Amino acid sequence: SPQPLEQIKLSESQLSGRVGMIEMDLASGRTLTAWRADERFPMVSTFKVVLCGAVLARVDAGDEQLERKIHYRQQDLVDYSPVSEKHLADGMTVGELCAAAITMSDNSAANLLLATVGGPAGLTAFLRQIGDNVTRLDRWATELNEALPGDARDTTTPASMAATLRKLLTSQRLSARSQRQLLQWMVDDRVAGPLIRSVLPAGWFIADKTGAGERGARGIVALLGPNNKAERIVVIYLRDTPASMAERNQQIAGIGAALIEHWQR
Ligand SMILES: OC[C@H]1O[C@H](O[C@H]2[C@H](O)[C@@H](O)[C@H](OCCCCCCC3CCCCC3)O[C@@H]2CO)[C@H](O)[C@@H](O)[C@@H]1O
Ligand SMILES: *C(=O)/C=C/N[C@@H](C(=O)O)C(C)(C)S(=O)O
Repeated sequence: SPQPLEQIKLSESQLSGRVGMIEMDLASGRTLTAWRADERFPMVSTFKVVLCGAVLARVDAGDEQLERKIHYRQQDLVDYSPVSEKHLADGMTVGELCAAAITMSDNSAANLLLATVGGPAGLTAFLRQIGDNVTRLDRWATELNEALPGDARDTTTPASMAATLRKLLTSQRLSARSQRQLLQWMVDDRVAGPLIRSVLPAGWFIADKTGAGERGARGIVALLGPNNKAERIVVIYLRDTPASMAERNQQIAGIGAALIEHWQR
């Protein structure tokens, strides 16, 4: 594989769409690679990680408990609720909702959690509170994946998302236990995690949250590193490409391969 930056360019050429990418040291925030890092991209399902960071902040403040059981109705359910559709009778704890939202990308679980933090506006306010003046959530799960060209709703930038994830995972804005919980949920992703491990060389650590939307929108926020360590945060978004999901996945994997083959930078 070619150098990271060259592979990223090759990916845009082949997809006919824009790619946004940031590679950052998790411990220090050192930016290694940046491509269209200040450009907007639909967050799609990657917003679920930031959502649970806001939830954990509420738990830390004593305004929420991961144990608290939330009971909901069938009418509350939206498209793709693999886990939540199974608990109409017994409900789900806030913590379970976050696990389902992040590890299974359960949309109703995400909406239920979104309500607890004040909806899209409330989550955006939380982002503003931790210093992210760019990322914005405007709509609820399902609608936020529309990805209309030139539409600023429900977007982030690679640089903003990377910095925000770093703040949630390591800045001690969240308690030690909460930081550990947010990390574990990403480590436990069932949608892409197992697959990514099956193609990663031995020794490489992976934690992640993926997303997809209209007009080719695709995204992944991840922690990656050799020696089984979460050394770097890697955020990649794709937008406005007519490519098949398979090829968009292949291109993202290709950028990953370039990182792996040329890690020491
Ligand atoms: O020299 C380094 C490595 O080169 C190859 O590894 C390949 C691997 O066989 C292939 O499956 C993967 O594809 C990339 C799979 C990446 C999956 C997604 C990664 C995510 C993580 C962070 C966010 C975006 C992408 O590339 C590597 C590097 O060439 C060899 O097979 C391996 O034995 C060797 O140790
Ligand atoms: C998160 O990225 C979810 C993506 N797609 C879903 C959505 O809420 O828009 C569906 C329902 C379209 S499906 O899960 O892809």
